[PDB]
Amino acid sequence: ASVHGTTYELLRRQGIDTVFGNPGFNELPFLKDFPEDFRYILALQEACVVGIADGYAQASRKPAFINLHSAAGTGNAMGALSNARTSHSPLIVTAGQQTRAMIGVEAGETNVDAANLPRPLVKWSYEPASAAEVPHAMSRAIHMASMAPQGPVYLSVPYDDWDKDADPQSHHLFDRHVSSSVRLNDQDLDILVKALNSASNPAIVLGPDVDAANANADCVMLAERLKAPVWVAPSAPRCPFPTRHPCFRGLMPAGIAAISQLLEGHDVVLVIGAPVFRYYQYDPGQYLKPGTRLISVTCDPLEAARAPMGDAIVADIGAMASALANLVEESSRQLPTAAPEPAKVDQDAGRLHPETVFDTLNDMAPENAIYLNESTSTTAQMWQRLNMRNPGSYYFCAAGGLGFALPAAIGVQLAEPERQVIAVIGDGSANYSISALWTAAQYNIPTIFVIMNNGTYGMLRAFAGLLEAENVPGLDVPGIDFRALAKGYGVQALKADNLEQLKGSLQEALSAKGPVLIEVSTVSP
Ligand SMILES: Cc1ncc(C[n+]2csc(CCOP(=O)(O)OP(=O)(O)O)c2C)c(N)n1
Ligand SMILES: [Mg+2]
Repeated sequence: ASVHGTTYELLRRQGIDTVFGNPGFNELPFLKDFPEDFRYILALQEACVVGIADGYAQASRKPAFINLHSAAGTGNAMGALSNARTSHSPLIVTAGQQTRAMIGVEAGETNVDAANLPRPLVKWSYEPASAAEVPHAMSRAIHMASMAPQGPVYLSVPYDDWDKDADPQSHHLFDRHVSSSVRLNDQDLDILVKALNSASNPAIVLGPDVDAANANADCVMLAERLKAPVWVAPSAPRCPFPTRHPCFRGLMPAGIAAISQLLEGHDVVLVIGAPVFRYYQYDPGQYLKPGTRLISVTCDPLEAARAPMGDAIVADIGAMASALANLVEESSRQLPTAAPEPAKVDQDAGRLHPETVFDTLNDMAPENAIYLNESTSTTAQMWQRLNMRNPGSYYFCAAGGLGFALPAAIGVQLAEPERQVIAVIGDGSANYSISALWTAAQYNIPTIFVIMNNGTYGMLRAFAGLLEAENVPGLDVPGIDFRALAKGYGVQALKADNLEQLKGSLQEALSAKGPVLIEVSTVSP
């Protein structure tokens, strides 16, 4: 009968059993009487709350539910919501509002013009006009988050609403099923399949929505049937393909001219689940060389509209990948040759080269490990050196916003308790969401954090070189003791100053029953 009771019934009926949150005054009437079939995951700062929720939703491929405090709690999470937008993460962000009777006077903790604060990062944002409509607004939020293209949504709820009577008609919300598992009509799909079958030198480019859809295995069958090389689209937030499969060609360069040069000679380039393209450095040139046609399958109208070249189909990635994989003819061409083994770099018995750490991780980690990357200057080496053969094995801040991997690795590990999660994070990136470590300690979530400590924002110094930007301040972060910080939050703390210490401490961390942070001294660039 109460809005509180009806809303938790709607959540449980829609598959939700976990609330990620940091509490406040406005949220106490929502969180009180907390149901025994739900669990509450506390984090100490809201960027950490949302990052944990985000990794959990991406790994579990289902929506995550979040409860923050009013404007200041929502505002603390806006960086994390920037990443969630670009990863298409289905996050239901709720926040408590002041009692309806004092919103106009703007009492303390009032979220002023609340629906505008999340924008423009969310796909829907709303504050209900009455308590009895809160379950309906929750239902809208749940489905807006889950419908393709998935993404974060925001709901602001005045705290006096929870005790009020819910609309009796709200029960019709509980079991609603909304599908967007759609694909191109048969006639046009046959034209596309005919164009793929008849390409003499096709190429495939895969983006994060493939891994989100668990379309990986169908994309493998597609690449094998067309005998086609496979790249992952630049600035990759996820891994959509086994990285040691013979077709895999790794991470594309993030420049306009670099990409059209690599494409040159491929007559049909099929892009699935990816923006066209997430360029980074400005590398002006031709978008495509003559003789290359590009076709993009995307779950997101905005991606289809913003591409500067190619044709596009707006459809569900799982349904389209499955349909294409089963319809294309087996080409008589020879399968592409696997990329060469990465080489061992020179390693003396002191500070570690990043290449060495990736090679050791690849040797020792389980074959179904899950990795997260926030070591920004070593991303290329990481993609070359980690054999990720299974789906959901890689996460990287989708919008480039640091502060994702440390909390996200906790959420992934929570969602996949049978797969060892290993977050490789630079010493600069580690600080943005450092307090997330406490959640791993308190809930005994056994994520492994590998801190790559070279004392500087290495990626920025390299980019500065690219931009001929000299005498830039703020690029060095000396004087951080990551073992002490780990201890501060109750997380076991190891160090690795050479290769033998690295091997030993990783093997310890694998066997450890709790979370473990390993501080690795890496070479300064
Ligand atoms: C929230 C946020 N603030 C700042 C940046 C800019 N940024 C991009 S890479 C980087 C350096 C990260 O340093 P570290 O994690 O130590 O790795 P390294 O580059 O040395 O491998 C910074 C500050 C960003 N992307 N996001
Ligand atoms: Mg660094």
